[PDB]
Amino acid sequence: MNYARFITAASAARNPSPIRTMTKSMISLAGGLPNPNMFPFKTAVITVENGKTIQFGEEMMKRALQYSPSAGIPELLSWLKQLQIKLHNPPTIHYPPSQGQMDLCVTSGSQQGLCKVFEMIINPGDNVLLDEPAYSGTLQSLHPLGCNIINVASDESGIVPDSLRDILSRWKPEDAKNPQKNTPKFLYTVPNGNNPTGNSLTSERKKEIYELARKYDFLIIEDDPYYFLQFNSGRVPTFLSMDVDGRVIRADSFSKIISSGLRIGFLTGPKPLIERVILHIQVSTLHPSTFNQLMISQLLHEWGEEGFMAHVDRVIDFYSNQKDAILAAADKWLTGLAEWHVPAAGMFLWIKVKGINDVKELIEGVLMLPGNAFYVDSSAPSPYLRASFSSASPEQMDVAFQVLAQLIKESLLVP
Amino acid sequence: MNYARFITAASAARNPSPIRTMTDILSRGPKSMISLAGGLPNPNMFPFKTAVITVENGKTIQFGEEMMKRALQYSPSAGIPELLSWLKQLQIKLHNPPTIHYPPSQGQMDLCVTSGSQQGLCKVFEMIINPGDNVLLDEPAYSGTLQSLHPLGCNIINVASDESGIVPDSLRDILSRWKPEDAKNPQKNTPKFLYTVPNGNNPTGNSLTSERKKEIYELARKYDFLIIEDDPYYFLQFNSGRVPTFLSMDVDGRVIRADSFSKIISSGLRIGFLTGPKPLIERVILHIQVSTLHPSTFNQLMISQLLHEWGEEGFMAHVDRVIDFYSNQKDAILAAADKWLTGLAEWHVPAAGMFLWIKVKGINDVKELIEEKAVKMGVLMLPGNAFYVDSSAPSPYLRASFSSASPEQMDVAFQVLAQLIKESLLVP
Ligand SMILES: Cc1ncc(COP(=O)(O)O)c(CNc2cc3cc(Oc4ccccc4)ccc3n3c(=O)[nH]nc23)c1O
Ligand SMILES: Cc1ncc(COP(=O)(O)O)c(CNc2cc3cc(Oc4ccccc4)ccc3n3c(=O)[nH]nc23)c1O
Repeated sequence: MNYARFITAASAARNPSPIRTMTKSMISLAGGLPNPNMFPFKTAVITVENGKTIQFGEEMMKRALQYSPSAGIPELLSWLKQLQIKLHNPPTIHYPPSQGQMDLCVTSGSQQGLCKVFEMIINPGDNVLLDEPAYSGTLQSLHPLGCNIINVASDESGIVPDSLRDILSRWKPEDAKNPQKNTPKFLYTVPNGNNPTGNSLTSERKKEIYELARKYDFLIIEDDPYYFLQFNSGRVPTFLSMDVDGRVIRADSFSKIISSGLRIGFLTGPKPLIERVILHIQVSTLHPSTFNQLMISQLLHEWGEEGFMAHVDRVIDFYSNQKDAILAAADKWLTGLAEWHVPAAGMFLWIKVKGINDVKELIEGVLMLPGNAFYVDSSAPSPYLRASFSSASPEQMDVAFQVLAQLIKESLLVP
Repeated sequence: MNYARFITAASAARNPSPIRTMTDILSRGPKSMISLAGGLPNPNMFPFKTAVITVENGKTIQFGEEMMKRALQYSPSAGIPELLSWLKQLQIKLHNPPTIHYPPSQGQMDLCVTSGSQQGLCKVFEMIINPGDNVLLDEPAYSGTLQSLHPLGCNIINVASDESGIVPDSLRDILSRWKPEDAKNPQKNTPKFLYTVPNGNNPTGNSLTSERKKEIYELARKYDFLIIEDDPYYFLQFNSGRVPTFLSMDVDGRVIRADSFSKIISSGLRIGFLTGPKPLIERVILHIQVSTLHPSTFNQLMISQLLHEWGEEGFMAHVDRVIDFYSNQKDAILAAADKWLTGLAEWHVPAAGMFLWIKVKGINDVKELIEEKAVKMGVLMLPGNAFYVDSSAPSPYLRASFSSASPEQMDVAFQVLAQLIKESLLVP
């Protein structure tokens, strides 16, 4: 892999900090670390689910309130590496560092990793592959970068490989080696329960997508926050699991399973590219909150893999009942007025109103919002709406979908 | 003031999220933010339930059932409302900026919480710099800013400095290469901004005077350039009565000020704040929204509750306690420097912060002496090379930190320094 074609001139330029470096009877007058005996917070005790207790003693608190490495605290990084191995067993583990060895870093949410990755790759006028409708957060990130977003057709089983084949045919495999031909830099995808569709990719489709990424030499950006929210029996193999070449950048998030407000996520990918990301982070946020990482690592030490897997299962059990409750309310009132696909993962139900052309007109909420937001051209009319089942009660859903049905009936009465 | 002549095309392009949010107030009792769409994860799934944090010189902080659910959930990009209002009021009592009641487009004073003051600085640099732009700075400077500016392909023009910081006549001599009218002509390429650490500059420990700041501001109007006031050691000034800040004298709305809690409350919590004109602060909030989304909700609530219970009085008492320690540390480092380094080096007394900047009298390059000979001997310090744009050039200076070493750790270490200096002077 020639990683040089995926790193910008600005990203390449980045150098490591001269004081990082530096970091047993040493006298340190090097590092400008503030004195922790001056910090006002002294000890902490956080209660868990249930009777379980996390404790930050005198010294643990001093560590928590102080600076820490850019990539994350060592104990968190080692625990996460082991999880990635048991879940995905990537081919890249023992590869030489320059050949794309598997590396990890803790980010201030999964959004930070995605952002630094997009900024490392995109030069104004570069072609990027994506599937509409997409997560508004990535569209909002890509827009200022002045790149060309080429939409790939999708259905109930996510990205359609033949659409990607048809698109890619505008270039020749040999063109990737020629810089001035301008072949796609990457393909971005949410493989499980895409925001806003709730649709998931299959094993066969992923295999086919990977085969095209080798052929036309482009990276795969696996944004998988709903990986631990798959409804059906046995999780689908990830792009990272089949990454023989070291062309996959995977983003994981604790936001849907542990806490969204703590701002803790992780990026997995080849060492050359992960390095560039750590060097940018080193000049932005310096590192993710020491306190917030120690909170998760102490919880993880208490739970272990079993305790963590048992917790994911309790979260899946909650979202599965919510999904069933939104589907029942949808069946009761929307039948004859709308069409929808059963969500494979996540927290969203994507509704297509049968008659109407623009649904933004109809709403004029709570759990619903219009399709417009999930497109590059948000000014175009959309008959779709996104309903969230993460918080509404089964009876809150019934009441709301009953209001939807009447509004739909009103618009259909007028020519 | 045309703010647009300073920003990049990418910065302008940024839009707010289509998914609308806000703090409740109309419901239950405890206010927390809600999403008007909305895909907020269920907080009844989060494993952390309640929290109790002890405070030395304050009441014990407590996060109950509902407060914890708020803390573990998403929050606004600019910061939690209670922290933003408290910080705005502090900026008013400390700096009383002229820009407070100005129209928003005229550079009205605005604030935002960042994930450390480094994040604010970063987003600000990225907002302004286009490859080939001229920027004003004083060497030696904070390595973090140099490491930030280097990939941006901008031309760093060094301004001469002394014990009283930036020398206004050097800045006058530099600026003379253009005419005041040139700022209005895009193709003339006049400086976009001047970056400065006004109190206890990293690595010098030198501080700017009131008279010098006034003179610097007068030049920024004349040649129309912003002032980036990176002030983390503002609350670590060793002499009686703090010097007025650039923000305090900002009649035009040309000042972007960065503040940090790292040296006074906690560095590991990653909480800082940016103060400046609403048009430029918006651009910064909009970039943050696509990077980290917002600063940790938990970490903000912790500071907000401490600051609120303390009051400004409580806060000031704590900064006075902090300053007291570093001042004693500064005296110890100066004594150890007097004892061993006299005859071998020269230094200025630090006005603020945690660093002592030593110039070795004889030697030209302090690098192998500090990275090889000194580590072998068990003493850690930094060579001057790191604090320059051209880090490959030899440096006779070294930076010593007095933030943690004991008075006897200082004595032992400076005794090792003297022997190493004496060794190099023996060889021609
Ligand atoms: C596919 C995908 N990739 C990456 C990320 C980033 O995840 P991290 O790992 O960084 O946490 C997400 C998070 N998604 C949403 C966040 C969200 C946040 C909100 O609150 C704020 C607060 C401040 C600024 C903006 C939004 C209000 C509504 C929100 N929302 C929604 O309605 N659908 N999906 C979301 C994602 O879905
Ligand atoms: C003038 C000025 N302006 C803004 C900021 C940013 O302040 P905030 O973003 O925290 O508000 C600073 C921070 N200074 C230092 C940080 C520092 C951090 C370290 O720990 C890490 C950890 C991870 C990555 C990099 C460094 C190890 C040594 C460090 N160090 C040193 O030795 N001198 N000054 C520092 C500053 O001096």
